Amino acid sequence: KLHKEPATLIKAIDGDTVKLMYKGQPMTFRLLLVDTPETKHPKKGVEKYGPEASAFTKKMVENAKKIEVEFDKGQRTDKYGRGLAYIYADGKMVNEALVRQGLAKVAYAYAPNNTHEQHLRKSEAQAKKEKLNIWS
Repeated sequence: KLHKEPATLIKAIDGDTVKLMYKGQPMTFRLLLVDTPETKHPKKGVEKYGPEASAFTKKMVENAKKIEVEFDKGQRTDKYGRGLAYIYADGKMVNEALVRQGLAKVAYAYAPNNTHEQHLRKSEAQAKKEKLNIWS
């Protein structure tokens, strides 16, 4: 079973990346299962809807009174040392909120880190049907 743990916002970095205080140590978190247009993309820099996605994530975590991180079942850090998790702001999953708004696509999932994949894909299908942002 997945478990939610408390954390404290330090700084929102990009639409798919936020730095948090987790267990007394500052750490960069990469949002599991979602790909957002980037503003700090290593090859393109700023893509379309990139500023929109970053703003959405930033506002969501900054306005939250309780932030929680939920690791999946596989590895918990990627090769760059970023934690891999589902992030919740006052009980709402940021990863899902971005996909539901058409500000993120569901990324290629790798078991065992794919527990909420079907949930996310369902929100993505709804965002496509509504032709929101990325899907218009």
